[PDB]
Amino acid sequence: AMIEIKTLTNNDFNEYKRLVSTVNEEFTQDSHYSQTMTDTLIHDILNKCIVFGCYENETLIATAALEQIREHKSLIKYNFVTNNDKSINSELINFIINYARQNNYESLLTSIVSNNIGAKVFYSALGFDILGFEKNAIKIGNTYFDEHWLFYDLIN
Repeated sequence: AMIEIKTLTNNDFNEYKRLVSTVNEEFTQDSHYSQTMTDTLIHDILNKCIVFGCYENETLIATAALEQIREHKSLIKYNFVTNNDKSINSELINFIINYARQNNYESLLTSIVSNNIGAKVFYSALGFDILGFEKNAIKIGNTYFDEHWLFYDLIN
């Protein structure tokens, strides 16, 4: 597949919202329970949070956001990928690792629902290591999930 990775802005709202509502499942969350992307939320991330989109020709096929928590930490969030395609997502997360290294970030963290071994193996293969395990780390609708936290060492 032939993809361009673009920075998304407010002007991509329509397309972003179409992708995330159509994909529905976030790559690190559950196949049935994934957090919903409200209009306010979408606006807020597109308007420190940088959002990336993978395009094939005219079509937005995948996205992830790098959110800086303000000292600072950076988290990968809102990763929706058509068909959970790991070739596409590996190109996207490898890009995020380089973007972060270039902008002098210290680390990248990601959270994965605890029985999502597909996503954990995918991230391990990209060089992320286990940080830990948090109980009730995320609430999706009215349903809590435990999560693994992983990190990528950008210092070394």
